[PDB]
Amino acid sequence: GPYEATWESTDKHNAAPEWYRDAKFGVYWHWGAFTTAQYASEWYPRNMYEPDSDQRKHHTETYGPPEEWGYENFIKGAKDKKGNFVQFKPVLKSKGGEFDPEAIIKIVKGSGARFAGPVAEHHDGFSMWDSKVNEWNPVNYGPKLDLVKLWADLVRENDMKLVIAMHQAYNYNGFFQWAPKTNDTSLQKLLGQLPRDEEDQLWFDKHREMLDHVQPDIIWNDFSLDSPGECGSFEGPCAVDEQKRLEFLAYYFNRGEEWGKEVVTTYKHHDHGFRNTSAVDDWERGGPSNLVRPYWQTDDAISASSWSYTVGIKYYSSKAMVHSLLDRVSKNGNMLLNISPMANGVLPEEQIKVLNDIGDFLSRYGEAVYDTRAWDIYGEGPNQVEGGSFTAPLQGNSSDIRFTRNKEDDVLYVTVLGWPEDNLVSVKNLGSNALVDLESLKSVELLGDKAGDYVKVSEWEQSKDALDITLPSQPAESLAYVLKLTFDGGIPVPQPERGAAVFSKADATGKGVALALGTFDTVFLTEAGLKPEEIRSIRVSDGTKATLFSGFRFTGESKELSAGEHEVEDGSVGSIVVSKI
Ligand SMILES: *[C@@H]1O[C@H](CO)[C@@H](O[C@@H]2O[C@H](CO)[C@@H](O[C@@H]3O[C@H](CO)[C@@H](O)[C@H](O[C@H]4O[C@H](CO)[C@@H](O)[C@H](O)[C@@H]4O[C@H]4O[C@H](CO)[C@@H](O)[C@H](O)[C@@H]4O[C@H]4O[C@H](CO)[C@@H](O)[C@H](O)[C@@H]4O)[C@@H]3O)[C@H](O)[C@H]2NC(C)=O)[C@H](O)[C@H]1NC(C)=O
Ligand SMILES: *[C@@H]1O[C@H](CO)[C@@H](O[C@@H]2O[C@H](CO)[C@@H](O[C@@H]3O[C@H](CO)[C@@H](O)[C@H](O[C@H]4O[C@H](CO)[C@@H](O)[C@H](O)[C@@H]4O[C@H]4O[C@H](CO)[C@@H](O)[C@H](O)[C@@H]4O[C@H]4O[C@H](CO)[C@@H](O)[C@H](O)[C@@H]4O)[C@@H]3O)[C@H](O)[C@H]2NC(C)=O)[C@H](O)[C@H]1NC(C)=O
Ligand SMILES: *[C@@H]1O[C@H](CO)[C@@H](O)[C@H](O)[C@H]1NC(C)=O
Ligand SMILES: *[C@@H]1O[C@H](CO)[C@@H](O)[C@H](O)[C@H]1NC(C)=O
Ligand code: NA
Repeated sequence: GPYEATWESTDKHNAAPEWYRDAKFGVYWHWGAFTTAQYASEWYPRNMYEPDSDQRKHHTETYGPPEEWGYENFIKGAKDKKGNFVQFKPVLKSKGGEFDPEAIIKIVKGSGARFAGPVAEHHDGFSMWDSKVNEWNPVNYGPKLDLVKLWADLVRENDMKLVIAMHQAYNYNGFFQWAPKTNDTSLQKLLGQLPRDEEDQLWFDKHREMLDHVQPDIIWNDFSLDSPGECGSFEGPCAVDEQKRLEFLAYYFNRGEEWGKEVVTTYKHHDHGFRNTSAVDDWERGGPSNLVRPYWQTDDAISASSWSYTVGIKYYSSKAMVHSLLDRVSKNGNMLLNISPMANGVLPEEQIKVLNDIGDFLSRYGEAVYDTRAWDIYGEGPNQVEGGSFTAPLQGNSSDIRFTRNKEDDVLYVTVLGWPEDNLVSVKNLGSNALVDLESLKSVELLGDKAGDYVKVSEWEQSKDALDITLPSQPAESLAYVLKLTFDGGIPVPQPERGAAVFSKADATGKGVALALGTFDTVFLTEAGLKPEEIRSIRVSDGTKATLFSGFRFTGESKELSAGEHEVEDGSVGSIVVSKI
């Protein structure tokens, strides 16, 4: 294909294709030999060896000292201290067992997921497809099933895009740092003890083999691609060889061309291993506090404590999952949710209930989520996420709004995260302090009990503070409620209380983009709908200043502008910093 293994070549790949931006919600699952112990977390293979750890204590009490009863015994099978045979060995329901992958995929489809798939290989050295490059796989050992192909075929049967998650970099960058050294070269491959050049080649070879095997639409990657400092006390670069990373990107993007598919690869947003030119940034167990461009995603888990099933595990509420989805989508991201089957392949009913509830929401209110795009302001209200990876899911109430809009940019969806007891929704960013003219607001509708049904909202007034909307009769109960505001000729450009707005015409009219406090480079402004060379005026809010830069990303000649309206020379702006005074 046309891609070469260089940054410059692979940069030209379209990172986030339109189907992926339309999709919004996906589901994957950490299920593998690391689940076998059903203890602590998916890091059990690492921590069972850790000096003085609870996991080591548990392991020693249950199986044996890890120096004798090593991690590989979960894959190959061994008796525990009470004589019970232990092995990762799911058995299909069609064979009399408890593993029903078809039922799990139907549950996932029912949740509203538009992409789905397995962790194909975590940090633990176990490839879960029929692998020639890695003998540590579930066709050779355990269930004698190509689990990744089974999942992939079922995802395609059920008309979802296929995501495959790969975490095989940390395998040799410290995950197994406390495992005994071995001279068994097969066992070295499991435990990440091969020579580093061989491990770097194996990282690529695993990707190549997997992606030719199941042709994924998205390849999700974990950290240690190039994340120095993130691999704890292990002495190493916490990285994959740069050449092998580039070979992966070129190989996958070339296969995408060959297959006639727009493919996606993701990586952890703090990791430096790929570039946000051609790969999508993934925020782990969290997401930004602000609207971020370019398009990004969250991957979060149904449990706070683990990605993989453990005995006694507790789960987030449906409310937290739906409100968090709305938050990410409003901020220009997708949300990929991890679920956690037990070692025997059963999906616990508490998890099924969460997925069912998400699906009830999306099947009713999907118009406000699927196929939408972020507005320029993501939302309003007192309940907000902290921002960053490893932060708490959102749980909001009737005081909170999240915005989305249609592709035609003349419908604004106002999603309220609870039913207002006062029967009032006040939208601050559509009030007159926001300098919003509502002459073009043609209709306000409440989305009803099933998709495509609307209840007319007849009473509203625009105050200084807000567009004050009086609600019709409460529809069937739901985790959030959606107002649909339809405009003649496009949604108005709001003036943030603190922030700015930029325009394509010289007099603060025309195409516009509202900006919060923050830093907005050429990529941001372009994706928001206004190439910076087309900016011809800016309105800076009270208590705010804006600094215009000629450069792409806060370099070059700069000019500071205080509160008020200002004309801007065509082709003079590349990026903008909006700051509180
Ligand atoms: C005190 O404060 C000062 C000022 O803030 C601190 O200085 C900063 O220190 C940084 C860390 O040393 C330094 O960043 C480095 O800059 C060099 C030159 O620009 C850059 O090459 C470095 O990037 C490499 O290393 C990082 C890990 O730090 C990797 O994440 C990265 O991928 C790069 O790895 C490549 O080079 C390595 C050799 O250095 C190879 O081992 C590695 O395999 C990889 O090689 C591949 O890629 C190459 C291209 O990247 C390619 O040529 C090669 O063939 C392979 O394909 C890193 O960014 C800052 O520049 C520096 N800042 C200033 C202003 O001086 C200082 O740390 C503070 N002190 C303390 C104690 O904290
Ligand atoms: C996609 O990946 C790419 C590639 O990795 C990412 O690009 C990187 O983006 C970085 C963040 O923008 C950028 O760093 C910036 O580079 C400029 C140019 O060297 C530098 O001036 C920036 O430093 C300022 O900003 C940082 C915060 O980002 C501050 O910590 C720092 O003290 C500097 O602050 C000053 O400027 C800011 C404006 O940027 C002000 O907000 C701040 O208050 C302060 O203002 C004073 O100085 C101003 C003059 O500079 C003046 O106007 C003002 O009045 C004050 O006197 C920062 O280091 C990287 O260069 C860039 N890398 C590449 C290779 O392009 C990109 O972010 C990724 N995209 C996403 C979405 O993550
Ligand atoms: C592993 O091989 C090295 C190299 O021959 C040798 O020095 C070491 O003793 C071997 N390890 C064990 C446990 O015998
Ligand atoms: C919603 O949450 C906000 C912030 O905690 C709180 O001030 C408000 O009273 C809550 N609304 C209801 C109806 O509980
Ligand atoms: Na690109």
